[PDB]
Amino acid sequence: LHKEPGGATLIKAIDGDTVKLMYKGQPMTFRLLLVDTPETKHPKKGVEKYGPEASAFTKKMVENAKKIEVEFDKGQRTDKYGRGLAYIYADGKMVNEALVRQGLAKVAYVYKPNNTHEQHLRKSEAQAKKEKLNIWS
Ligand SMILES: Cc1cn([C@H]2C[C@H](OP(=O)(O)O)[C@@H](COP(=O)(O)O)O2)c(=O)[nH]c1=O
Ligand SMILES: [Ca+2]
Repeated sequence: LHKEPGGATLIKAIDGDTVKLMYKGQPMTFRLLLVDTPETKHPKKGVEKYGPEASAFTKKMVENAKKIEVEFDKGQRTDKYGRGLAYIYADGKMVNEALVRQGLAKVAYVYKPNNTHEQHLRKSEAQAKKEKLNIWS
């Protein structure tokens, strides 16, 4: 994979795994690859436990970053909702992994070929589960 040249700027973090960014001068909604943070918006699931916590975590991490970078995987770059599918980095730390390492997201929606960081993220999930962190508490 390679990060896209430069970085994006934050417009609005919507919840733990979805953020709107100004990416190449276009406002874009991005959904984080290979993770799921708990739901806070859609009424069918309601506000899931650790949903508020995952949102605050993502928001702080992207708001305090000097540099936000976007890395696409090898397959499709947008999902069926028109959301960009990427690994997002806040000063070179992957948000997707940070969330999983905190037990604030589960590794989910693994669709080949978009699975380059799947084993890295599953190792972080394993560590959060053996530490009983948050979702795994
Ligand atoms: C992360 C990811 C989600 N999605 C879809 C799967 C789910 O579709 P359905 O809504 O039809 O269940 C939804 C999960 O996103 P949310 O967690 O934002 O709801 O987004 C993809 O299509 N590809 C991806 O790589
Ligand atoms: Ca989610």
